[PDB]
Amino acid sequence: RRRIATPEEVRLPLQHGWRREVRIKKGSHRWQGETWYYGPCGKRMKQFPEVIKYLSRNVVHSVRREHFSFSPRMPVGDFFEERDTPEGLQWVQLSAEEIPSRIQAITG
Amino acid sequence: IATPEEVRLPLQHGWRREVRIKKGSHRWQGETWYYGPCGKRMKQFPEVIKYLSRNVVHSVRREHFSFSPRMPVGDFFEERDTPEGLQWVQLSAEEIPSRIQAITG
DNA sequence: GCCAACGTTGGC
DNA sequence: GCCAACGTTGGC
Repeated sequence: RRRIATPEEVRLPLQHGWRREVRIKKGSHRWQGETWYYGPCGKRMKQFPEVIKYLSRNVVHSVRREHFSFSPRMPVGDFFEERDTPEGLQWVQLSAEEIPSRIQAITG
Repeated sequence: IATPEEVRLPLQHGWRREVRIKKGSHRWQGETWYYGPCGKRMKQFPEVIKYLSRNVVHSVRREHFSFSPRMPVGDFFEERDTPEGLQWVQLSAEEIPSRIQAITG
């Protein structure tokens, strides 16, 4: 077990072909965020053990297990939220200005 | 044909575009992927048509999509074969024109 | 942690 | 229509 990851560490894989997304939607009871990673090959990964397996099956360069966080409250990568309207459910990408209020909204 | 400005329009409405370049049986070739705002990966134009028909009609139309890997919009990746194995790398803005030329042709 | 069985998807 | 590739579930 190690110290908490810094925002600069969580940004590191995004300089080596990875993408990080946070997706916010209304659950059974409340709003909640989930974090996805995309590997450089385009593989979608939704769970930390999946990232561990991927790193083990690929060449070890600068990206390691300590540069990954599945926290939707870490402001790294693209943020999206599922907005319901009479017209229907619509996913919308958040602006840099909007992200802080959403992170606060899903912090207990 | 679509203009770069047209192909950029969905990217202002939560879509993502990627071009992926790899060695085929005979030559280097490119393919285009889109991600919808909901995170759905779409590799074929007819899948985008189906997706648009199933969703609210606003600014984004079929004419805003290009599956041409020669269209310089979105992020570019390339599969390199090395002794350590196949490795995908994201291309820099500097590298992309040379790779588009290499798959034109 | 890994792997078999099985369900789903996408594209020919 | 099929079936390779991908995702899910449950076994030790």
